[PDB]
Amino acid sequence: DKIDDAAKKLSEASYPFLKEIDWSSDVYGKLPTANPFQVLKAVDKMIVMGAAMDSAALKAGAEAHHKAIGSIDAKGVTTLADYEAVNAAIGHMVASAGESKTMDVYNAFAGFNLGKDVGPYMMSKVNAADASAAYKAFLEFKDAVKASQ
Amino acid sequence: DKIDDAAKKLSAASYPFLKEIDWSSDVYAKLPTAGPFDVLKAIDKMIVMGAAMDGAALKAGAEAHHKALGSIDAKGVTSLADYTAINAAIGHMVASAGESKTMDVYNAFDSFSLGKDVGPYMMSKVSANDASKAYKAFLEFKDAVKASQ
Ligand SMILES: CC/C=C\C/C=C\C/C=C\C/C=C\CCCCC(=O)OC[C@H](CO[C@@H]1O[C@H](CO[C@H]2O[C@H](CO)[C@H](O)[C@H](O)[C@H]2O)[C@H](O)[C@H](O)[C@H]1O)OC(=O)CCCC/C=C\C/C=C\C/C=C\C/C=C\CC
Ligand SMILES: CC/C=C\C/C=C\C/C=C\C/C=C\CCCCC(=O)OC[C@H](CO[C@@H]1O[C@H](CO[C@H]2O[C@H](CO)[C@H](O)[C@H](O)[C@H]2O)[C@H](O)[C@H](O)[C@H]1O)OC(=O)CCCC/C=C\C/C=C\C/C=C\C/C=C\CC
Ligand code: CLA
Ligand code: CLA
Ligand SMILES: CC(=O)O[C@H]1CC(C)(C)C(=C=C/C(C)=C/C=C/C=C/C=C(C)/C=C2C=C(/C=C/[C@@]34O[C@]3(C)C[C@@H](O)CC4(C)C)C(=O)O/2)[C@](C)(O)C1
Ligand SMILES: CC(=O)O[C@H]1CC(C)(C)C(=C=C/C(C)=C/C=C/C=C/C=C(C)/C=C2C=C(/C=C/[C@@]34O[C@]3(C)C[C@@H](O)CC4(C)C)C(=O)O/2)[C@](C)(O)C1
Ligand SMILES: CC(=O)O[C@H]1CC(C)(C)C(=C=C/C(C)=C/C=C/C=C/C=C(C)/C=C2C=C(/C=C/[C@@]34O[C@]3(C)C[C@@H](O)CC4(C)C)C(=O)O/2)[C@](C)(O)C1
Ligand SMILES: CC(=O)O[C@H]1CC(C)(C)C(=C=C/C(C)=C/C=C/C=C/C=C(C)/C=C2C=C(/C=C/[C@@]34O[C@]3(C)C[C@@H](O)CC4(C)C)C(=O)O/2)[C@](C)(O)C1
Ligand SMILES: CC(=O)O[C@H]1CC(C)(C)C(=C=C/C(C)=C/C=C/C=C/C=C(C)/C=C2C=C(/C=C/[C@@]34O[C@]3(C)C[C@@H](O)CC4(C)C)C(=O)O/2)[C@](C)(O)C1
Ligand SMILES: CC(=O)O[C@H]1CC(C)(C)C(=C=C/C(C)=C/C=C/C=C/C=C(C)/C=C2C=C(/C=C/[C@@]34O[C@]3(C)C[C@@H](O)CC4(C)C)C(=O)O/2)[C@](C)(O)C1
Ligand SMILES: CC(=O)O[C@H]1CC(C)(C)C(=C=C/C(C)=C/C=C/C=C/C=C(C)/C=C2C=C(/C=C/[C@@]34O[C@]3(C)C[C@@H](O)CC4(C)C)C(=O)O/2)[C@](C)(O)C1
Ligand SMILES: CC(=O)O[C@H]1CC(C)(C)C(=C=C/C(C)=C/C=C/C=C/C=C(C)/C=C2C=C(/C=C/[C@@]34O[C@]3(C)C[C@@H](O)CC4(C)C)C(=O)O/2)[C@](C)(O)C1
Ligand SMILES: [Cl-]
Ligand SMILES: [K+]
Ligand SMILES: [K+]
Repeated sequence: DKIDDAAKKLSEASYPFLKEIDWSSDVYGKLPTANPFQVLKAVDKMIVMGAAMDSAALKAGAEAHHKAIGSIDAKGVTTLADYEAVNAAIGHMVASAGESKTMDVYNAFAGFNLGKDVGPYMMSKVNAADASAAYKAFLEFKDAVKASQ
Repeated sequence: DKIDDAAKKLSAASYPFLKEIDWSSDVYAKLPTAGPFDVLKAIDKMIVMGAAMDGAALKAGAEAHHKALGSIDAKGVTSLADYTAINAAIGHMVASAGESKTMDVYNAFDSFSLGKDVGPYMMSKVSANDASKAYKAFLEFKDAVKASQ
């Protein structure tokens, strides 16, 4: 469908970024700029969003990540093909959850002002142009998701 | 049902342990005794198990956690009523996933030999009596879950 088509485009444009991330780093376990109770507010919104998702879409998303784990290289990076299946599944998951519950997650993360520190720190460890191209691609992808909603 | 009743008992018996854990600690973000790709391999088993759960059971589990998040005290401990609903929902989730996929998660974590370091460390920060009461209650609870499969 159109989400599937958009997933192909998103995946191919954002794969360079995905390959550059250090998947072995322990940094992702903690958000140092927030206390745990602040992080839990965003976790709450993601739990609410997930509970709003179609079971069929969630199960497809789970299977796609299971396969993706199976195809990782020595650096932890799954294949483009399995990345595309992940993005297609997540697109269908987000579609089923609806806009308000998805925006509630953004809004909860906005309370961390990640653009000041975490965002630029993460970008500094990858190719900036590749990160920008992934974001441009995400902005197009989200339009197909919203069209489905 | 039988899982509901077993959850009421398990929750009351394990609430002392639950209250004693330091929910504000960052220690849970990392497992120091395994590489991240070894942890990912155990996460694979949990993804598979979650994909096997009935969709409505999983949904009920998420709604129970959302409610629990709204009742946490200053130390992060949810109310016993909400903990009980969590355990009843998780019990139905596990029952729907089945025994083999649940044991596959156990066996993955058994690879980490947690009883040699992590288990003792976690138990040292709480009351060992209450941790053991929680574990014995868990062994009774799992009998009702298995009986439902
Ligand atoms: C499985 C789910 C797990 C976690 C969910 C996490 C993240 C996804 C959820 C939400 C999105 C995240 C943040 C958005 C919120 C606020 C905006 C912001 O921040 O904005 C900052 C920045 C983006 O900046 C934006 O950047 C763009 C740049 O694009 C512009 O400029 C471009 C040029 O580059 C182009 O011209 C383009 O056309 C134009 O629009 C604009 O300037 C926007 O105005 C500006 O806001 O985002 C950033 O920093 C991105 C930082 C993301 C870091 C990742 C994770 C955070 C840490 C922990 C997660 C928490 C818990 C763990 C989970 C579970 C526990 C076990
Ligand atoms: C949402 C899900 C998230 C994470 C999943 C985590 C946990 C759930 C999954 C599996 C269960 C975990 C471990 C079990 C595996 C092997 C057994 C073991 O290890 O055994 C050791 C010990 C218990 O030992 C057992 O203890 C009992 C004690 O029983 C005796 O003593 C009792 C006294 O209470 C009774 O009298 C009883 O009758 C008597 O037999 C026996 O001695 C057994 O022989 C002995 O094996 O357990 C321990 O230490 C257990 C330590 C638990 C530590 C917690 C987490 C693990 C670490 C990281 C999480 C990873 C990733 C997070 C995910 C995502 C990131 C975003
Ligand atoms: C198996 C392990 C595993 C791992 C390591 C991850 C890791 C991640 N997941 Mg996935 N997830 C998994 C399993 C996993 N997930 C499973 C089993 C499910 C259920 C089926 C999901 C469902 C899920 C959802 C629904 C979402 C995630 C998202 C994310 C990312 C959140 C942080 C972020 O935005 O970074 C940066 C993101 C990436 C590196 C991913 C690829 C690039 C994207 C598409 C564009 C990035 C644009 C820009 C550069 C950064 C974002 C800024 C902007 C949003 C403000 C992170 C890379 C979230 C995400 O990516 O939000 C954007 C998200 O929405 N995951
Ligand atoms: C909102 C945030 C949040 C937080 C912080 C947690 C945190 C936890 N979850 Mg929950 N989870 C959540 C949301 C959350 N979850 C959501 C939204 C879902 C989906 C609906 C789940 C679904 C889920 C499942 C399916 C399971 C967990 C489990 C766990 C625990 C894993 C580590 C462990 O065993 O510690 C120790 C455990 C506790 C402190 C829990 C209470 C006491 C238990 C019942 C007995 C403990 C016995 C013994 C002392 C220790 C374990 C020994 C082992 C051999 C069994 C941990 C306490 C796992 C777990 O507890 O396995 C044992 C588990 O099986 N969670
Ligand atoms: C049981 C089970 O399996 O659950 C499964 C549940 C899911 C949801 C399916 C699942 C998943 C997805 C998950 C969790 C995604 C998580 C994404 C987290 C991203 C975190 C990021 C980017 C964190 C940081 C931290 C940073 C810190 C930077 C700094 O501190 C540094 C260094 C130095 C300081 O001086 C300055 C600083 C700038 C402050 C940073 O820059 O970024 C998974 C894994 O499958 C597990
Ligand atoms: C039942 C149960 O337990 O379910 C489990 C199910 C899972 C899946 C395993 C699970 C999980 C993970 C989940 C849900 C993750 C969710 C992630 C959500 C990410 C949301 C994002 C990125 C949203 C946005 C919104 C944006 C908006 C941007 C703009 O609008 C802004 C501001 C202004 C406009 O002018 C321009 C704009 C640019 C348009 C944006 O940029 O990004 C969990 C938690 O474990 C629960
Ligand atoms: C440790 C380790 O090795 O881990 C390995 C684990 C794996 C899994 C094997 C692996 C991998 C692959 C990974 C992580 C892929 C991640 C993909 C993430 C995709 C996320 C997507 C698409 C999210 C969204 C959010 C959306 C929101 C859209 C909206 O809100 C927006 C904006 C604005 C609203 O107005 C309308 C809206 C429509 C509501 C959307 O449309 O899409 C890897 C790389 O190998 C690493
Ligand atoms: C108990 C235990 O051990 O659990 C283990 C479990 C695991 C799964 C094995 C595990 C793990 C792995 C995990 C979660 C990995 C998650 C990775 C997430 C990476 C996120 C990245 C890169 C985020 C960003 C955001 C960026 C933003 C860039 C921009 O916004 C910037 C700045 C400015 C804009 O103008 C342009 C822009 C381009 C938009 C960027 O460039 O990058 C871990 C940690 O080992 C713990
Ligand atoms: C996007 C999103 O929201 O995803 C949601 C996805 C879910 C699944 C729904 C979700 C959830 C649940 C999760 C992840 C549960 C995770 C549990 C993790 C438990 C980890 C433990 C016990 C870790 C450790 C580490 C230890 C270290 C011990 C030692 O090093 C110490 C200190 C010092 C030395 O002495 C040596 C040592 C002894 C070795 C230890 O002793 O224990 C959540 C939160 O809702 C988020
Ligand atoms: C589709 C989708 O969205 O899925 C998502 C859904 C979620 C839920 C959000 C999600 C998640 C988290 C998941 C699945 C967590 C799973 C946890 C599993 C825990 C399992 C446990 C404790 C199992 C066991 C087994 C044991 C056995 C013990 C014994 O047998 C032993 C050895 C020997 C006998 O002589 C005695 C015995 C005492 C009998 C034990 O002691 O413990 C994920 C990953 O995000 C995917
Ligand atoms: C950071 C922070 O503040 O977080 C806050 C977040 C919250 C959510 C609000 C909060 C809370 C509450 C929490 C964490 C509750 C956690 C509960 C976990 C319960 C887990 C259960 C029941 C797991 C299982 C596994 C089972 C497996 C059973 C079997 O395998 C067994 C053995 C043997 C096989 O032969 C048969 C089998 C039958 C297959 C089972 O039967 O059950 C708190 C405390 O407030 C903290
Ligand atoms: C990006 C970011 O910031 O994400 C943040 C997201 C969150 C959600 C806010 C977050 C968090 C909170 C999390 C996951 C909390 C998880 C807590 C887990 C606690 C586990 C405990 C206590 C485990 C145990 C196991 C024990 C074992 C005991 C025994 O086996 C022992 C030894 C010996 C046997 O004979 C008897 C026994 C009795 C059986 C014990 O006694 O205790 C965090 C970390 O802030 C990160
Ligand atoms: Cl509400
Ligand atoms: K592709
Ligand atoms: K003690």
